[PDB]
Amino acid sequence: FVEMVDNLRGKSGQGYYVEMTVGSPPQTLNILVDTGSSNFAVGAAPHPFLHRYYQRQLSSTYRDLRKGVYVPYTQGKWEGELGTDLVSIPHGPNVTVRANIAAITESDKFFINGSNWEGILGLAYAEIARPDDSLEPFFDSLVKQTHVPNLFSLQLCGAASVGGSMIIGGIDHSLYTGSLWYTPIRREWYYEVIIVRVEINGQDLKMDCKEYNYDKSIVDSGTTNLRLPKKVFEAAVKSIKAASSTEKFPDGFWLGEQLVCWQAGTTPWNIFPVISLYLMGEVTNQSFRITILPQQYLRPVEDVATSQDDCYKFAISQSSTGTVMGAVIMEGFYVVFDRARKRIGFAVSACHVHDEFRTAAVEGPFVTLDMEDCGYN
Ligand SMILES: Nc1ncccc1NCc1cccc(-c2ccc3cc[nH]c3c2)c1
Repeated sequence: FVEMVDNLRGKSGQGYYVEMTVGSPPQTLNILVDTGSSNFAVGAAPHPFLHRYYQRQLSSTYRDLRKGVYVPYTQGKWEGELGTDLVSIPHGPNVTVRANIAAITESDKFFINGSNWEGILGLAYAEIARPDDSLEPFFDSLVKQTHVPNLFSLQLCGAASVGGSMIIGGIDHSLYTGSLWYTPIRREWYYEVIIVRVEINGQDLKMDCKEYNYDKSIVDSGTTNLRLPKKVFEAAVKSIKAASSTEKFPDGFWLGEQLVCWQAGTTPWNIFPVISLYLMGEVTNQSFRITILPQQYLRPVEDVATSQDDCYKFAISQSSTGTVMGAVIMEGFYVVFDRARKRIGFAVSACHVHDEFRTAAVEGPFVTLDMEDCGYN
């Protein structure tokens, strides 16, 4: 799958995108890769932030579905017109499929001024598709119409410009070290998993594990942060804060309201502890654990126009909707979305940022009892 290695690009904090073509003749677009949504939606009018947009009028193969979509979210939205057309991935499998496309005709706070992408590829399942679950997501159409195996894998690197690989239809062993360990996909809507234990340097919050997954935990390449429920977030930073004394810095920093700054290269990684999540394993009472470094959750902030220093944002935050294993998590690992077997694979990424000290790890088996009690119902 060397064809596909390095087929993702991005800017720090602006997500990862892949090149796609739509219509006949093919229109090239850059498309955000999003495992936390299930719509394929592309800019189709000259919004000023956009380099490119889908021009349905230039496509023999376009077909109007004569139905609209309206996708609200916090302080923004997009809406568009549904049709279908022929879609392909130049640096992906050598196939063309007819997929649903939401032609985005209006949006607020969706596209990013200065970004190099023009749409979004929702890689999650039908259940959370808009307007409803009869709108077949792209990957379901791909698997259904070709001989591409029902899985994909992501290696998100990054360290302005980020980069990565999306392997469609398989796994590439050059992208990771050691062994893949798999957690079950609890239900096919989001890529929902179950966290059964969290340790913040070697010490668990010793809280009810039902709290780590209230009301969801998910794997989501379209979120930057590790995002933890309040109740867990509280305990979480309470522990990282106390871990990171002999260090010294504010109160709003931890609430992601104010960035922290050191002088070029003076960042003390090591007063911050590693963070380990234990995921339900494939076998009864068996777990495994993934361990991320401060460099994963302390991410460089790009355009600090009022500074020329070494400034980071704390990449953890609270949620009403559950745990979100965003890019902070994913960038330390090769992640296999093994849809065929309803499970997600984690291995140490061949491209993650380590040092000669500590390193992102994937380790098991551990013995963990009553893991199924950690799921919220
Ligand atoms: N992945 C995801 N998680 C939670 C809510 C929505 C969601 N995806 C749909 C969505 C909606 C609005 C904005 C974005 C989005 C815009 C820009 C960027 C840059 C990096 N990631 C994003 C996500 C995604």
